[PDB]
Amino acid sequence: HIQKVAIFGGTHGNELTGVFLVKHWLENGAEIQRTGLEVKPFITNPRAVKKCTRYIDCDLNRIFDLENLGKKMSEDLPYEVRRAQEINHLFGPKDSEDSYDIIFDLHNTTSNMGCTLILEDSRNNFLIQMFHYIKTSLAPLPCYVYLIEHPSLKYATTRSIAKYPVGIEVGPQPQGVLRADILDQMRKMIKHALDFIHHFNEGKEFPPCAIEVYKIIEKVDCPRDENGEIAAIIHPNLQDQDWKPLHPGDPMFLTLDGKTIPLGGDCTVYPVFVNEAAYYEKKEAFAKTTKLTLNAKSIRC
Amino acid sequence: HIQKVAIFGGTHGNELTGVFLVKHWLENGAEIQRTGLEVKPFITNPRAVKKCTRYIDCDLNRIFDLENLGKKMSEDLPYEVRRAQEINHLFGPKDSEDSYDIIFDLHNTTSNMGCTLILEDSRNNFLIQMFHYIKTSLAPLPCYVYLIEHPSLKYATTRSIAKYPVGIEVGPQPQGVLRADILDQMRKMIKHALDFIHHFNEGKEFPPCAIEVYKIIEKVDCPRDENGEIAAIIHPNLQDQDWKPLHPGDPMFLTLDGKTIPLGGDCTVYPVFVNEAAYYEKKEAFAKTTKLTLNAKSIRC
Ligand SMILES: CP(=O)(O)N[C@@H](CC(=O)O)C(=O)O
Ligand SMILES: CP(=O)(O)N[C@@H](CC(=O)O)C(=O)O
Ligand SMILES: [Zn+2]
Ligand SMILES: [Zn+2]
Repeated sequence: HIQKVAIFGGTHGNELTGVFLVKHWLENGAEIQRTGLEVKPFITNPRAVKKCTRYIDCDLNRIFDLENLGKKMSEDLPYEVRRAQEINHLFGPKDSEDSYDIIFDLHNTTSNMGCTLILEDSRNNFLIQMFHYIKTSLAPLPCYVYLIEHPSLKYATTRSIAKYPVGIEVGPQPQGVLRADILDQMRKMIKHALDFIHHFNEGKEFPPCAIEVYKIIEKVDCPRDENGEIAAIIHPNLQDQDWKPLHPGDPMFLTLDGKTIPLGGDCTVYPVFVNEAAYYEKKEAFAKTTKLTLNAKSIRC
Repeated sequence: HIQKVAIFGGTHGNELTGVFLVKHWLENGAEIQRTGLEVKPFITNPRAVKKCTRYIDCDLNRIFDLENLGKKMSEDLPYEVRRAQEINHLFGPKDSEDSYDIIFDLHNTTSNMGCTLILEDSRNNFLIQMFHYIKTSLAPLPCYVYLIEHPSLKYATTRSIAKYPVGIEVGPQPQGVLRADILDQMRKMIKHALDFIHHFNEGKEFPPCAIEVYKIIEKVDCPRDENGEIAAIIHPNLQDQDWKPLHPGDPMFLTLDGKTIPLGGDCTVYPVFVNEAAYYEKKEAFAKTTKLTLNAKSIRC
């Protein structure tokens, strides 16, 4: 019932856990094969990987949409646009029924997020169930679900080609660096994800379940100069405390002088992607989330 | 007696602690001024800083030597070569008596080295004394001295222009990221360094002293493919254990299949710059050092 599965690595070329795993699995997929399940590992941005850079012309993971995927194939096209098409053709088309069933996009963050799963749809019982299985399997190792469903802030990811897109994000890891513990953590996330798909194709019935997710609400920039240069930094107490609750009282930023700037607003939030290297460019110091619980109905077949 | 002092930041454009401190100090040097001491903060690689990249055409901190500094000023010269000259003219010439007395070059590492001082000369009583002062001042906060003196492996640093070159290195920090705790640690290293120069120019007498240093002996690459691609990774037990002793028995690398590769050789070593992002390009997984004690004679002004 689920037949076509891919694992993407190297969507960003300087996030090496995915690149390294995939390169190995292309030479020996044993670890990712399951009986009755054919899984294809793939390097999405081979050129950014070669320059150990994040992208060449633009962020690949933001352009899998109509505006871009419908463009006439040319050679004056940004590399990543030319490439998003090549990928849509191989694992899609997006929104077609010939699309791959499931795509896992592998990712790293400099933030201290631990094992993270990214959910694009708050009503996909199938994914919710997958995520619950992985969570439960990993325990007591924590695992967190970032829900990026938003009327305007949902971006068009590489993995959104599939009917079931899955983001796998593990941190903290500096860009351009290959840590062993981070690699082990990612592997295990995948083992349990594939294990769940097998169990499902073997007709196992899953009761209802609830999981905690963190829902995007707003992205915060750091204080800036009169000239638009960085004017404070992530307060020591906020640094590395991804996922933990931050109340309106508490410290957010720190100047050199160094006055503390506190949260404000009227409600507790849960920060994610705190001090992510790649978001300095995007003017995002961190993202605010509300914690909530989602339910899945049972599923089978 | 010491008059001309500089602080370099942004030698590598993606190491932001230095860039940030310097940019601020150019607008208000109060923190780095001392009575009778005029100290100049400077951005060494302004262009790499703008691209938040490490270098543009080549590593700036390896070319302050005759081969490069004697090249005819042209415009077909790598940016960094063109720039090393501009810098030699402003704070040197290297090997002249008009050179600045002291240059501090600020740096960041993805390795877990904490506060680090880099010594280019094992006989410079003046530096040894400085370093001893900083070490003892910082305590119990650790501080380590990396001695790069070698017949062939001493590289020609930006700071080597001065009579007294000083490398200030603080980790771990991902590239392109501004951590607050790392910034505090660097500031304090500088406060105590300037404090020591003041004390010296005020005629304070310093008795003899001993300090421990870690001396470069050999740089190690990671195991490679038949095609020269990375084949193992820093073993979990070696990761993050910069400075601590590694015996010939102990694990060094780890393959994807779980196979451990151990140290070998015949003597204990002390690894430094373990899993430094910037040394993937240079084929250096980490550097082996022998621990040594150095002595300074007393000094006065
Ligand atoms: C810090 P990252 O590059 O792993 N973040 C992705 C988020 C994702 O994978 O959905 C992005 O910027 O598009
Ligand atoms: C990790 P880094 O690039 O700050 N290390 C310096 C070391 C130094 O300052 O001597 C270098 O590669 O030249
Ligand atoms: Zn990413
Ligand atoms: Zn550096």
